[PDB]
Amino acid sequence: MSAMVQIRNVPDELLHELKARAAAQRMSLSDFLLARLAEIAEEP
Amino acid sequence: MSAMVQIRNVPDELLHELKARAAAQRMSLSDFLLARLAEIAEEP
Repeated sequence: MSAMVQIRNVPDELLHELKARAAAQRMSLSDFLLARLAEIAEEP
Repeated sequence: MSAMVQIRNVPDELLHELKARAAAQRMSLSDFLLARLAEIAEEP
């Protein structure tokens, strides 16, 4: 099973930087963030 | 100025791992993920 996760108080500048990084990898913001969080969780 | 981010279909296994990491650092999941998003955005 799975759930939608909401991150509050993301500053405008930060959100635009993340959207640019997602687009550079030719991904949705959600897909990009999911993949990075999965990489973070996989390392000690 | 601030914005909501939505991450869809975070698998339970991964969400449990993130919640544990946030709690270990005495942070809300949202504040922990805001810190990680800022690290992602910062790197070359």
